[PDB]
Amino acid sequence: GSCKGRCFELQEVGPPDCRCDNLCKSYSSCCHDFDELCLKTARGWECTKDRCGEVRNEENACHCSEDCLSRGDCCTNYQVVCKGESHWVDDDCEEIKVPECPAGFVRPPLIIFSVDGFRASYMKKGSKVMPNIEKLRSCGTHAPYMRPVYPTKTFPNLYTLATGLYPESHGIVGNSMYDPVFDASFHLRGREKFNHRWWGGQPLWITATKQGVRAGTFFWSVSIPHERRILTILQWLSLPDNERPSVYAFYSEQPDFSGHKYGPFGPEMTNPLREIDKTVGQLMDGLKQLRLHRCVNVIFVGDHGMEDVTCDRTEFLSNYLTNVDDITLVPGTLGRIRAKSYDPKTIIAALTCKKPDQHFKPYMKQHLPKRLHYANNRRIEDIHLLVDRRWHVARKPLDVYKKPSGKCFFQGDHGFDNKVNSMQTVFVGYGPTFKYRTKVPPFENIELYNVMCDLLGLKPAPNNGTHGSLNHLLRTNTFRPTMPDEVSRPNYPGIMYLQSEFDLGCTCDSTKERHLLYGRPAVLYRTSYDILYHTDFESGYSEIFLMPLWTSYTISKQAEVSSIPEHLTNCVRPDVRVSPGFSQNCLAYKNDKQMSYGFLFPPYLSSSPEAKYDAFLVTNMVPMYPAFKRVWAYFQRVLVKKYASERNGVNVISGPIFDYNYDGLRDTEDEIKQYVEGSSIPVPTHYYSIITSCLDFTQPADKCDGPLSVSSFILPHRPDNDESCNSSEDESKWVEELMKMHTARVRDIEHLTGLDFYRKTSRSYSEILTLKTYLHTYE
Ligand SMILES: *[C@@H]1O[C@H](CO)[C@@H](O[C@@H]2O[C@H](CO)[C@@H](O[C@@H]3O[C@H](CO[C@H]4O[C@H](CO[C@H]5O[C@H](CO)[C@@H](O)[C@H](O)[C@@H]5O)[C@@H](O)[C@H](O)[C@@H]4O)[C@@H](O)[C@H](O)[C@@H]3O)[C@H](O)[C@H]2NC(C)=O)[C@H](O)[C@H]1NC(C)=O
Ligand SMILES: CN(c1nc(-c2ccc(F)cc2)cs1)c1c(CCCNC(=O)c2ccc3[nH]c(=O)oc3c2)nc2ccc(C3CCN(S(C)(=O)=O)CC3)nn12
Ligand SMILES: [Ca+2]
Ligand SMILES: [Zn+2]
Ligand SMILES: [Zn+2]
Repeated sequence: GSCKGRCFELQEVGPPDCRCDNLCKSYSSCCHDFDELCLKTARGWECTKDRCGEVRNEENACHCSEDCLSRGDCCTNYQVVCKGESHWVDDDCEEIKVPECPAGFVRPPLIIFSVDGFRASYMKKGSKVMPNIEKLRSCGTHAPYMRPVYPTKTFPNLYTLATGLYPESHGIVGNSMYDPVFDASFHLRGREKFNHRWWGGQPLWITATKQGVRAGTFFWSVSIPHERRILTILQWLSLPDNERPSVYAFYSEQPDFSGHKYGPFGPEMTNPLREIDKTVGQLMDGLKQLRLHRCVNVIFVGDHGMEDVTCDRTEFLSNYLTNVDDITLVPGTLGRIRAKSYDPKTIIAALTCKKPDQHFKPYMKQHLPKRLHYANNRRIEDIHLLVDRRWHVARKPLDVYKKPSGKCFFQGDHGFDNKVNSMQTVFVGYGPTFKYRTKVPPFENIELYNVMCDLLGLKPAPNNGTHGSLNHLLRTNTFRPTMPDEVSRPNYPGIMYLQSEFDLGCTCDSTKERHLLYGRPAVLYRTSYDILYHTDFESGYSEIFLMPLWTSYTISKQAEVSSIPEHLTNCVRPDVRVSPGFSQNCLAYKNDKQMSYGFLFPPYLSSSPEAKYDAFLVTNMVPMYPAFKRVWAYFQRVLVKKYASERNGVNVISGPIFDYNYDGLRDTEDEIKQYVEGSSIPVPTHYYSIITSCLDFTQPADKCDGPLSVSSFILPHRPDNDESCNSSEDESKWVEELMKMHTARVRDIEHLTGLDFYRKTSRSYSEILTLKTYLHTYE
């Protein structure tokens, strides 16, 4: 068989027929004439003045004979060089107010141009280096940066872009992985990447296909040059409407490859950036030549950035563990440890706060910051090392390969925590469905799959994006988000019980408007809970979990911090609105030698000696380890008031999270694995707070007319502070840094609590969704 008239065919052939498709050279074979017919290289990829009107030679990679338009095989710059047309980049931008597409185009095509290792800061280079990219950016919709997923590696991020899912959900949790159910390893080298068993979720090309939208093959054999890929995309675009794809992908391994070699700031980086820009120019000139340049939506997107990393900055596990022969380490900009064929508790202890400058931190995966969403997959090893930016971790010195000079082969790497600035990457949308010359706030790459679906008129598969949160990127929104329905209505108990009906072993001697600024959270699961009002705070008290799901209070800029009278030490009061049978009891805490308790509304911030008594109600009490109380006390005593001063008032919503199975979702009763001893009082795995104020800080938090400003955290409820290497010191030296490490989105808290916040504002729901997906990152 021949490839004549079949080069890079889209439709599937059977095993027996010889292949002519994008991947036929990858661990496979093509028709014998595939190279001759489909991989022409003669005379390169650019028309020159001397080639214009050349006699046609069928060996040429592309053609500059005048028949090339009718044959569909011009070089992308043919009309520029030979017919006096301008390069696309030399045309001033004009708003694409409507798609300018041929008849038979049911929708604008989507072309996804992904670049590997493209730091957000490279856009600083400007038209000097990247004129085509600069035009897309300045004339289209762009963000200052896009946040990748952790780990900030290629395959996890590419497949996240494709599926809208966290790595833990789509299954590509690294560039290297071991799956203990397969008992098999995944690597980038070799053929495992082609085995479908690794890839979960539903990538865009499958979503497209299943809904009758035709996809261009997203994948190319490594031997097929970039320029051939661009020409193929353009040729596919000229197919008749019954064969033409609506979505296309081009991927470049640059600037990542050069980034590793020369580091992100090396003078050698200019050249690769120029070459990427040339490739964009080829695509745009090609589209213009097809008159599709005001028809197609283009996304220019990176998977991650690039950090300065040299092998002199390597931590070795063998400086911490005497026996390293019994462990397998996935090394580099992150660490994952498992047994080679060993005790995890011993390993963690041996790796914890051992050296003053220690450039990694060990974790059990369930204790990693929840914002990373990196635990709920069997391919993620229990033991994880978060590596400091600019560093590597390795097993022993001999695993590092140095030149004779001592210098290493690499000066850049990536993979670090996705909060790190050097890991941030790029997003640009250009075309009729994107806004014109519009800057949008930074966002997470998990959100893009929904956008790409909307651009193609596809119903997205279930994913971790928040559908509607990027509506502000698009001219026209086919999807309009709706606020979810409240599932459980609250009770509003009055005074129902006598003091004397309580045997809890405890001893002691406008609310809405000012404390719930954005409406009551909605409970989106089936349960029984009560709204409890007080002078200084409001709560939604769970009769199932015997504590608030949420506690809401406002602290003005002028609010005063007080201390507890000695007599109120150990004070807990029964709540006459809540049944003894649905209350905590103090005996459980007395008998649980490991467990103490804290309060969601702090007595410290009571508005009067009288009101302070409300804070000591059993319904405001939550189980807290002594170690964690050090964190919580400092947050409540010092930080809340600091934030109120700095932000001109703050509204605080705090509560427990239960995630014993570390899936990032609210546990049901049955999934709770720890209770206060001898009681039905469940122990939170985490405690959250959402801190809201006016974006315009000249306005107080309770009188805000415009956009809101939020910061949130999900603190691990740990019986120790081993995570914080300075925790032997005053809380002023370490608690706030701990909190910043555990920063979160409101959305993260919503998943973990089954609550919906901000249901009553003066803001559009679309805008609220962006607020909920916002992540305040620090350091
Ligand atoms: C991020 O977004 C994902 C996708 O929406 C969320 O994951 C889903 O979580 C729900 C609720 O827990 C799951 O729903 C259940 O689905 C049952 C149907 O079976 C389907 O399960 C397979 C599992 O998916 C893969 O992903 C996990 C990830 O760890 C792998 O371990 C698995 O091996 C799979 O490869 C599906 O692929 C398949 O279609 C099955 O039909 C149903 O019977 C239950 O009643 C329940 O509804 C759902 O399975 C999850 N889907 C995916 C793709 O993971 C995830 O919670 C979100 N995370 C956060 C933090 O919000
Ligand atoms: C994952 N992947 C690709 N993804 C896209 C993509 C994703 C989203 C989107 F919106 C548009 C396109 C295109 S190709 C992919 C790749 C590319 C990897 C090449 N680069 C490297 O090897 C690389 C680069 C930099 C690195 N830095 C570093 O440390 O390591 C690096 C490596 N190659 C492949 C091969 C196979 C596949 C699978 C094929 C099967 N399908 S499925 C089951 O859906 O049919 C899944 C994907 N993807 N792939
Ligand atoms: Ca859970
Ligand atoms: Zn990459
Ligand atoms: Zn790389």
